[PDB]
Order: sequence, then structure tokens, then C-alpha cells
Amino acid sequence: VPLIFKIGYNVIPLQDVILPTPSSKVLKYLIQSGKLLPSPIFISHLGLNQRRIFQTNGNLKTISRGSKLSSTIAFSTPELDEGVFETIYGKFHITIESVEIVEVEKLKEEVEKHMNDNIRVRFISPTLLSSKVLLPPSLSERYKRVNAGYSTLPSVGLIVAYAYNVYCNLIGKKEVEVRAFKFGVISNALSRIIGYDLHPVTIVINLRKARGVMGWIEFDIPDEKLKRRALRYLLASSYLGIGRSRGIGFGEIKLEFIK
Amino acid sequence: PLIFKIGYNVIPLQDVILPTPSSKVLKYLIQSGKLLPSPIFISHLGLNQRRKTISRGSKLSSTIAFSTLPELDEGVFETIYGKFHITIESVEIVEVEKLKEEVEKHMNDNIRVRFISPTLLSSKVLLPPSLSERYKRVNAGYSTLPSVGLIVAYAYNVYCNLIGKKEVEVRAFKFGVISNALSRIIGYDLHPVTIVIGEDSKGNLRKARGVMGWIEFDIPDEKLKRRALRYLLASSYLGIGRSRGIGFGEIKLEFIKR
Repeated sequence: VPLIFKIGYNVIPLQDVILPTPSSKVLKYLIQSGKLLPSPIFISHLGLNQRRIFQTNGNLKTISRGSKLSSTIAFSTPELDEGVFETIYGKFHITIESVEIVEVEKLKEEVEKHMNDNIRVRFISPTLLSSKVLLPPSLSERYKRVNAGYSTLPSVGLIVAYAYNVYCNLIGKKEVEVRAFKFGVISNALSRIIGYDLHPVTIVINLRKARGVMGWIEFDIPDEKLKRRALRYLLASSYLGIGRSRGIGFGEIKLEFIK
Repeated sequence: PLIFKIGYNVIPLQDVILPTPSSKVLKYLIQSGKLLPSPIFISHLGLNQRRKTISRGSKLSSTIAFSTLPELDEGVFETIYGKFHITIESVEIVEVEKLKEEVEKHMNDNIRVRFISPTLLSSKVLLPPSLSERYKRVNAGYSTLPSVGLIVAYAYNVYCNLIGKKEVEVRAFKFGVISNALSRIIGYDLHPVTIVIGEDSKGNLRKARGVMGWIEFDIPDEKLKRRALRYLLASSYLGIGRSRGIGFGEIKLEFIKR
């Protein structure tokens, strides 16, 4: 039976530390060297006071001994330990805050609770969605030279199209560009936007920079069948993140349902 | 066909209580044949460069725009809302063909669209026309966060009416879908607004929810940009979206050098 794991870590530096860029490198180092988990993967930036530490670009961030940093790792389809770990960035006490295991089928069931609820998507970390996902695939060649970049104001259609793609990979089915496109186009046509607070952000992936979006958007899809699909897909993205560079912590979303 | 864009100075000779929308004042004049013999746009009245109880002497401004010659006078006009001194601040006469020529000056410029008055764009303009019947019952309302595609789609429609050609839903749809796919959004400050549009058949107040603010963007495909500039340029005279004849959907178009 295929599953999604979402582990919440507490990460406490035992000495004053300078976090790497991106700050997800700390836990990535651990995982790579086989020290944290044996290895559709998401490794968050380290967070503090409900803000992720990502570099847009000033000086590097100092964290004092004892600060409670948090992290999330998420992946599909593995036993997990904690304790004091040594790293090139310093020594860290890593304990587990939470463990969520969701069966892909149980996602469909939670959708039903929210059929009459509005949808709030929050971009908790800068999110990088490519606009061309809503280009009709038959025109890919024609516009091959066009560099649209990442959307700094993504439409509901683009968001859910990205979610549908993540969902397909999650359930192990090949994503189909045409279904994604059609789904997003129709969603842009029919969605109702209730409110939003969006803004551009420029982030560091010498330096290589990218421009995406952060903030939140609240909306509804007033077609039962289309809403049911969107909720399912969004729910999956809420575990694995969305858009480019999720494995490094970008595209972190939090999904909220407003009664 | 030509486009006329007249800027009026509108000075109430007595303290006045403006109707809702405030464009009703000049609309009354035009309808009764008093301001012009008669693709039309009548702005809301503006004060201190922003679109209520208005004191005697306040310098309100208005803009009226329409397509085809000039037979326009000035002076004191009587209205159910009071007496007003209306003079002409400016007249722009632009040939529809000269629009195509100004497009070329801006091929390398970014595009800033500002919604100066609440703008009411229906999202369903980007619904594939073949699905209109299927989603007949779905009420999407007006977009409170319109995408570049929706904006330029609406512009294309206005342009068609301007040059007297029937708007084609399918061309609008395709043009907006492709524009959403390829546009680059540089910056923005948008927000929802819920406003009173006017009365209805029965006299009940009607509300609507739309957008105001600005959005800056580019279309990095030469051929598509050239089309979009032309259509946008036309919208910058005639406004955009629903209820332009009543002053909604007023846009100002700015080209940012790079």
C-alpha cells in the first residue's frame, strides 16, 4: 500500500551556528550520508518564529546555541531515529515533533469533509511555478524560444495544474501535459477568488537567482466535480510541496479550509 | 473610424449630491441630447485625480471616449443633480491605423496596466466556448485577481468592436490562454473592491465585486506582444470589462523603458 510520510523535526544547535544556503542543507547532509534516514521528496528550509530561513540575499544568518529550529521532510511510499548529530555545519540535537502517515486513499476521504469549504493556499516558502504548464502542449515547439520564467502571480489554474502533476507522480501514474493544461484552463475560467496577499520574491537557488511567489490566496471552485478533483490534488501537494526545487525546500504550501 | 477622447472640467455651481455611479451626471446630458448628438466610455467624475457631497466650485474632471465629425460645445448645463459648468480640457483624436504605428515604439518596453476605476472582468471569457452550455449554471462572477490573459482577452474584444468586427469568443479564449502561458509578470499591486454599480430595473441597489490596482508585465514573444499592444492601446481609450459606458474598467496604460 503506497503512503506519504511527513516528519516534523526539532533541530537544536548545541553551539552558535551559521546555517548554510539553503538551510535545508543541514538535514540533507545527514540524509545523504545515511545518518538520518536510509536514502517525490521534500526537505524544508529550517524555520524559526514561524518563518523559513531562505536566502534572498543579505548577510548569512546566525543562530544561537539552544534555538528551536524546525524542519519538515516529506516523501512517498523506513524507520527513523533522533539524537545528537555531528555535521560540517556543527552539532545538532534532532528530535521528532510529529509523524503523519497518510494512505493515498485516505486523501480522497478527507476531500469530502471540505466540499462546502473555501480553499486557502499559503506559500510558506518561495514557490517557483512555470507558466508554460498552461501552454497548450501542441504549441510547445512554436514557443520553444520564449522564456516565460516562473510566475510571480500564479493563477488558481496554474496552482492546481501543478498539484495535479504532483498527484499523478504520487499515485505512480505518468503525468499527462494535456490533462494538466485542460484542468488549469478550466479552473481559471470557473474559480472564484475570495481574497489574497501575494508578492514576488527573488531567492538564491557564483550566485544563481530565481523569482517566484509567496503569500496566500483564498478561493473556491463552484463546480462539484472539479472541486473534488482540485481538493484531492492540493491535499497531496500539501505534503510534497509544489513547483521547482522542492527537494531543497521551495514550494512549501500549507492548505487551509475556511468554513 | 476615429477615436475621440475628450477631457472635461465639470464644476458644480451649487453644492451637489452626486449620483451612483457619478458618471450618471454626464450620461443624463448625453442621453437627453444636450452634450453630444447620438464603443462608448463615460468616466466617473474625479476629484484631486481620484475617481458623495461636493461643494460649489470644486473642479471635477471627466473623460468621455467613443469611436466613429466634431460638434461639441461648452458652458452651463442643467441637470436633475444640479447645474454644472462644463468646459473642455483636452481633445485627442486618434486614427485606428495610427494605433498600429505606436505599437512599434513599445516593442521593447514593459507594459503597465492600471485599473483607475473598479474593473469588472468575467473569468468565463477564458472558458473554452464549447463548454459554455455545460457550465451554464456556474456563477464565477467577476475576477478579483485577473490574469494577464483575461486582461488582454478583454482588450481584444474591445478592439474588435472598435474596428466594427464581431468579437469571436474562440479567438479571445485562445489569445488569453496563450497569453497566460507566456507572460512574465514584473510587479503588481492589486486588490478586490466591492462597489455599488447603480440601481436596477426595480430601483434596488446592485453590488459587484471587481479589481483595482496595477499590474506590470511583458510578453516575450514578438508576434503575440504586437497583437497585445494594439488591443491594449485601444482599451486605453474605451476602457475594459463590463459597464464601461457607466465608467467602470477605466485603465491607464504605461510603457516602462528598459
